[PDB]
Amino acid sequence: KLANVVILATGGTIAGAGASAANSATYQAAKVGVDKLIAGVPELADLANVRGEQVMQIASESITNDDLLKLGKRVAELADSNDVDGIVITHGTDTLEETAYFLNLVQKTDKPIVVVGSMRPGTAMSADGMLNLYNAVAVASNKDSRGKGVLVTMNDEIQSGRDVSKSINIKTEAFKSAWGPLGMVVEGKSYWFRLPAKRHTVNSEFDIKQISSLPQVDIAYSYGNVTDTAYKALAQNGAKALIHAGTGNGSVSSRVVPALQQLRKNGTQIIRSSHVNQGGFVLRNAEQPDDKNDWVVAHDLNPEKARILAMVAMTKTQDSKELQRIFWEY
Amino acid sequence: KLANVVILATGGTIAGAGASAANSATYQAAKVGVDKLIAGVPELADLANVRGEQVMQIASESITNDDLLKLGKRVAELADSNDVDGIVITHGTDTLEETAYFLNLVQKTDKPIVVVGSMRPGTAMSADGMLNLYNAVAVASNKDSRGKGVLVTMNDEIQSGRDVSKSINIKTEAFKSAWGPLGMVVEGKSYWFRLPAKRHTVNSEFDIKQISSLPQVDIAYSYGNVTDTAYKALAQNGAKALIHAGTGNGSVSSRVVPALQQLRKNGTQIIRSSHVNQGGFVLRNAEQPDDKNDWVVAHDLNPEKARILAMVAMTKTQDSKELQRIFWEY
Amino acid sequence: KLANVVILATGGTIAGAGASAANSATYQAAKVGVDKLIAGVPELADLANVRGEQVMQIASESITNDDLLKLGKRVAELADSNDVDGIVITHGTDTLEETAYFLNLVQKTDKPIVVVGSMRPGTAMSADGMLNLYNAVAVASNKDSRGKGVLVTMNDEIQSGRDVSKSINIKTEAFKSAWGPLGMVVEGKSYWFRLPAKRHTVNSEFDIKQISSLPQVDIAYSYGNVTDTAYKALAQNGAKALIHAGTGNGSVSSRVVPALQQLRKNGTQIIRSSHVNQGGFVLRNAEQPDDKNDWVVAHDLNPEKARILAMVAMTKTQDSKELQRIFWEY
Amino acid sequence: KLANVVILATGGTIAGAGASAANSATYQAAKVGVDKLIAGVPELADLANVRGEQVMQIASESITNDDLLKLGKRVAELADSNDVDGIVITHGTDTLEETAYFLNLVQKTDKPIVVVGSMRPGTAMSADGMLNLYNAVAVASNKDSRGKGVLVTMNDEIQSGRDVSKSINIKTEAFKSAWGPLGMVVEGKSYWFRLPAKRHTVNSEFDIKQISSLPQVDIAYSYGNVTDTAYKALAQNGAKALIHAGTGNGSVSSRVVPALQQLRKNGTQIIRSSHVNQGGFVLRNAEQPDDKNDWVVAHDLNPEKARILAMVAMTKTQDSKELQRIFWEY
Ligand SMILES: *[C@](*)(C=O)CC[C@H](N)C(=O)O
Ligand SMILES: *[C@](*)(C=O)CC[C@H](N)C(=O)O
Ligand SMILES: *[C@](*)(C=O)CC[C@H](N)C(=O)O
Ligand SMILES: *[C@](*)(C=O)CC[C@H](N)C(=O)O
Repeated sequence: KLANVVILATGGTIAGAGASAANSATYQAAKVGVDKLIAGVPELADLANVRGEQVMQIASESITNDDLLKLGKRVAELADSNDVDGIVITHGTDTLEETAYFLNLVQKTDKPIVVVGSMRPGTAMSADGMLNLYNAVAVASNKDSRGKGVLVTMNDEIQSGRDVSKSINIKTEAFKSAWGPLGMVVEGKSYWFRLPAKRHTVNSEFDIKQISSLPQVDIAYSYGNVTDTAYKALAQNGAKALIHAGTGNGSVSSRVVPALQQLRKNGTQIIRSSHVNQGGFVLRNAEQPDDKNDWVVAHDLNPEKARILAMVAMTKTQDSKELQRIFWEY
Repeated sequence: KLANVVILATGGTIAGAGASAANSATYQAAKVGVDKLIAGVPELADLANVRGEQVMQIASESITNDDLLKLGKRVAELADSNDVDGIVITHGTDTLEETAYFLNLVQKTDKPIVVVGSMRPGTAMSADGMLNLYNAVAVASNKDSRGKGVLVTMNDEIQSGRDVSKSINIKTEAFKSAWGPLGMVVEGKSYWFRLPAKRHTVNSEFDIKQISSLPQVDIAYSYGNVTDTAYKALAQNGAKALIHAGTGNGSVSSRVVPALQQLRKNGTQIIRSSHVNQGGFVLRNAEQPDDKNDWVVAHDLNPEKARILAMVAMTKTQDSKELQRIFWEY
Repeated sequence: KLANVVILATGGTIAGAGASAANSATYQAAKVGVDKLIAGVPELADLANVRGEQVMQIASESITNDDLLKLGKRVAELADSNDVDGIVITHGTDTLEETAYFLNLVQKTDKPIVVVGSMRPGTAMSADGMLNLYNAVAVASNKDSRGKGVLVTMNDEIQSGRDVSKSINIKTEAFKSAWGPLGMVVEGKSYWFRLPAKRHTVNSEFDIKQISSLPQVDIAYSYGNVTDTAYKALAQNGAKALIHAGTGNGSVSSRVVPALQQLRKNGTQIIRSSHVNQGGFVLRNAEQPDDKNDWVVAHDLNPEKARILAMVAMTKTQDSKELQRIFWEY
Repeated sequence: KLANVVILATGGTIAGAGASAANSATYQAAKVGVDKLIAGVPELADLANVRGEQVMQIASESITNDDLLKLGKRVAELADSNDVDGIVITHGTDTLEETAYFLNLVQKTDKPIVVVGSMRPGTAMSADGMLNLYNAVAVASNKDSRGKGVLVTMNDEIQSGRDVSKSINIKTEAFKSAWGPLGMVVEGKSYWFRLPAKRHTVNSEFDIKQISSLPQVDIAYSYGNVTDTAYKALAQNGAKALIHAGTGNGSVSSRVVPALQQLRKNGTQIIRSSHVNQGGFVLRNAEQPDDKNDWVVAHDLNPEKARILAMVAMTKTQDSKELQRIFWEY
C-alpha cells in the first residue's frame, strides 16, 4: 500500500512569505506551519500517507549546534519506528547543505531521509516549493531510495546530501555538486544514474544516539594580506579545530603558518579546506607539509562541510591520522 | 612592426618546479626566472618584441597590500611609455583573481593588461604554462584587446579580470566566471564573443598614481553556529571594513547582527558578500535591512573580490551610499 | 509613464495544459490564448501598459519557414509604430532558439524584443511561466534593454537571442549559452554584466522587409559509420545549403568528403557545424581544407543556429567567402 | 609485481602531428606509432609493465562498424588472458564516446578498460596527451578500477564510458557527462566519488564473442521546417533503426509523424533522442504517444550514444518493449 512518510518542518523559505506575488527574493522566512504547508499540496495524498510535525520554526542561517542534535535525535526516533517508512525534512536553503551532510553521517538507517527547501517563498508567482515537497515525498516513499544515504530533492534532481551545496544565488538551480546529481525525479518517478561511493548512514562509524554535544569547530577565511588574527581569536574562544578556508589547494600564507603550527602544538586540529569549491580537491602534502606539521586535509569538502565532518569525527577521535582517514572515507 | 610587450614576472606555478615529470600538483612555486620562461617559448618572437622583468618571486597566497601597490605602480609606468603596447603579468593562480581585479580598477589605460598563470609546473608532463604564456602575449599584442579592461588568458579562453575566479582545484580549467568568458585565443588568434558591461581601467574613477596606501579590509566567514568572535577580533585589529562571507544571499545569523550593528556605529564598513560563488548575486534589503543598518551589499562579487573593491573604494569615500554605488558599477 | 508593451503569442508550453497539477512534463501545448495568459499575471499592469495579440497557436517543433516570416513581419510593423515601446513573444521552447536568432538578424530596430517560454505548463504546480512572462514584460519596458539585440528571459536570466540554446531537458534552467547570460532580472529590476559583441538588429545588413521567402536549408548529422545518404537526399530535395553537424571540430568522414565536394560543385553551400555544442568553436581549415574545397565554417553556432544564419545570409549572397565573413560577424 | 597493461592504439590526436609547436588545433591525426607514444612517457614503467599494440591508424570520424568489431574482439582476447590486468585504448576524440560505450556494453569482463585521447597533438606546446596516457595506465593498473565498467581518463578525471561526451571543442576539458565524473586521477593516484548505476560489462546481457555483425542504424536531425526526406532516405538505404535527434524532449514535427508511423509498420525501429544533450532525458509518452505508435525513447542518451545501444540491442531483439527496457537499464 502507501508508504508512511513523516515531514519534519524546520522553517526556511519554503515556509516563508513575501509582500506580494512579485516578491520572489525578498521575504520573511519561517512564517508558515507544517500543516498549512502540507495542505498546499493535495496531490501529496496519492503518493503516501503523510504526517506533519513542526520540529522548529527558524531561518536556517541562525541554526545552532543544539538545533542540529534536536533534529538529528528526532530523526533517529522516527527511523526506529516501524510505522515510519520515509522521512522528509523542510529546511532553509542557507545551511541545508550542512544539515544534510550531518544527518548523512549520524543516522544509522537505510530508510530514506530527504531534505528539501525552496528558493522562492510560497507566496511568490512560480514558487518552486510545492513541486519540491511533492518530489520529496515521492522520493521518500520509494523503496529504491533506501541505502542511498541522505538525499536532497530540488530542481527536479536527486542530489547526495554529502556534497550538494548552495552554489548559485536567487535561481532555483541553486544546489550543485562537483560530482553531479544521483538521478532525477519527474512526475513522481525516480530515475537513478549514479551511486554514492563514500561511507554513509548504515555503514557510518558514527551514531547520533551516542552524541550528547558537538565539539566547537570554526572556520577562518584566507585571502591576500591575510593575518593570523582570526585563527588565534577563534581558538582562544574555545575552537577544538579550525577549518582553514585557503586559496587554491588549501594554501597557507607564509605569515599564517607559524600561528597554525603553534595552534596545532596546543591541541587544536588544523584542517585545510579552500574557497575553490566548484571542483577538484585539496591534496595532502601538496601545498603544505601536512605530515611534518601534523595537519589534516579536507579533500573535496568545502569549509562548511569540512566543519560538520570535523565536529562528528572528533566525538570519536582526537587522532590526526585517523581524522585524515575519516576525511578520505566520508 | 611587431608590437612591444613587457612580461612582468611575479612567481607562481608557471615559474614553479616539481621533483619529476609526473608531478603536476606537488611542487615548489617561484623557482624559475623571467628570461628562462621566455626562453622556453621561442615562438614568442613570432608574435612580438618581448622584454622580461622580474618584479618579485613569490607564491601568490603570501602576497601583501604593498606587493599590490608595487606591481600596480610598475604597470602604470610601463603603460605611459610609448615603447610599450601590451603588458603580460605571470602570477600565481591562488590570488590571481584578486590582483587582476585590482589592476582592472586602478590602471587608467586602454593598453592590454593580461594576467596569466598555470595549474601545472613547467617541469611536469603536459604542463599548461607554455601555451598560456603564448596566448597571453598573443592577446597583449592584439589591437582588438584594447579598451576591454584587464584580461586573464588560461584554458584557451579570454576571461575578464573582474569576475574570473579560481573555482576548480587541480584541473587546467581552474578559472571560471559566472558571466562566461569574453572570448577565446586559438593559434595566436583572438576571438571575441562578449564585451564588459562594468566600469574598468580608462573609465574608472580610481587611479594608482593617486593611491599611496590601501586601508586594511578583512573577511569573516559565516556558517552554522557562527559567533561574532572573528568579526570583532578583525575589527579590533585594524579592519576598516569587514567582508561578511555569508550563507545564501549574504544572510547574517541573528546572533551576529547586533555585533555588526555596533561595529558599524564605530565606523567599520559592513559589506555583505557570500560563499555562494557560482552564480546569482546578493540583493540589497532582501536578507537584511541594509538601509536601516547602513550596510553595503557586494552584488555578485565573491568575498576576496569584494575585499579588493572595498579597499580601493575606501581611498576615495567612507560614505556607505557611495560605496554601494561603486559596488553596483564596478 | 508606463511603457507600451505588446505581447505576440505563438503557442507553446507556456500556453499549454496538463491532466493535473502533478503533470509538469506531460501536457498539451498551445491550449491557452494570449488574453487568458495575460490575465494570469495581474501584476503585469504595474510594469507597463500591455496588449495581447495571438499571432498563431502552435507547438514550436512544428513551426514552418512561413510561420517565421509571418512573425518576423508582424514584429517589424509593431516596431515601426510609435505607440509600441517593447515587444514580448511567447514561444514554445523547442525552437525558441531558432526564432530568437532569426529575429536578432532581421529586425532592424533598437526597441526591446524579448522571446519567452516555459518548461512546465501553467496547470502544473510550481509552473515557471508566470514569472517568466513577468520578467519578459519587465525587461521589454526597460530603456536599458534597448540596443542589446533580441533577448530571452527565463530562469531569472537575460540571455542573448544569438547563442542561447535549449541545452537541458525537463528542468527550468533549460536554456544555456556557451558565453554566459548578459545579466539577470530579479523583482522587476534588470542587472547587466555583459554586452554582445556580434552584429545584430540595428547594425545588421539584413532586413525582414526585403525578405519574401527563405532559401531551403537542411541539416545532416554525422557519427560513426555515417554515409552520404542523408547529404545527397536533402540536396536532391531542393536544399540550397547543407549544415554538416559533424563530430568534434566540424569533422567530415573520409567516405562523406567526396559527396560534399560534388555537392559544392553543383551549387550547394557546405557549412561545417558540429554536435559539440557546450563550448568552443569550429576552426576554418583545421579539420578540413575549407579553402581548397570552398567550404564554410559555422564558427560557434550549433546546427540549428547555423541553418538560420545560412537562410538569411543567402537572401543576400551566394558567395562562400562572404558567407564565411557573415558567420564570423553574426 | 607490477600489473601488465596493454595499450591498444587506434590513431587519433594523441598520435597526431602539427606543423609547429604553436599548432594545437590544426594538425594531422594518426601519424605516430604505438611504441613512439610509449617512448615519450618513460615514467610509464614506474606504473606497470606495458605492451604496445597497433590495431589501426585512423581518424575516429572515419570509423566503421567493422572497426568496432575488430577492436571489440581484440579487447575480448586480451581480457581472457591472465597475462593482461588492464587495457588502455588510445582513440581519436571525435567518436571516442561511441566506442567507449560500445565496449561498455559488449565486453564481459571486470578488468579495467580505459579509453583515452587528447585535444592537442603531441607536437604542440602544452600537449595534453602525455599526462592523459600516464593517467590511463595509472587507472588501468589500479585494482580499484575493476568492476566499474569502461572508463575514459582525460582532464585529470575518471569519466564513465557510458555517458561521457565530447561537449566542448578545442579545450582540454572537451569531455563532459551530465551525471558528473566518477572520480579523478592525480599523480598516479585514483580518487573515487561516484559509482555507476547502469548495467555494464560483467552484468551486461550482451557479449562481443556472440556478435558477428551489427545492424545498420542511422540518425536524422530535427529542427524548424524539417521534412521526412532524410528519414525516408536513410530507411530506403538499409537503416534497421532510425535515431530521431529531436528538438526538446524528443519532439516530432506534425509533418514528420505520419512518415515515422509508416516506417514503423515497415519494421524500422523509431528511437526518440534529442539534441538537448547537457542534461535531463527524453520521457516516454510525453511529447508523443510512444505506446500507440510502438516507438522507443532513448532516455538520457544523446543521438550517437542511442545509435550504439540500438545496434547492440537489435542483435538480440526487435521487440520494441524489450528495446525500451534496454534503454532504461544500460
Ligand atoms: C529564502 C531562500 O530559501 C530564505 C532563505 C533563508 N536565508 C533561510 O531560511 O535559509
Ligand atoms: C600552482 C598553481 O598555480 C602553484 C600555486 C601557488 N600556490 C601560487 O603561487 O599561487
Ligand atoms: C513544453 C515545454 O515547453 C512544451 C514544449 C513543446 N515541444 C513546444 O511547444 O515547444
Ligand atoms: C584531435 C582531437 O582529438 C584530432 C581529432 C580527430 N578528428 C580524430 O581522430 O578524432
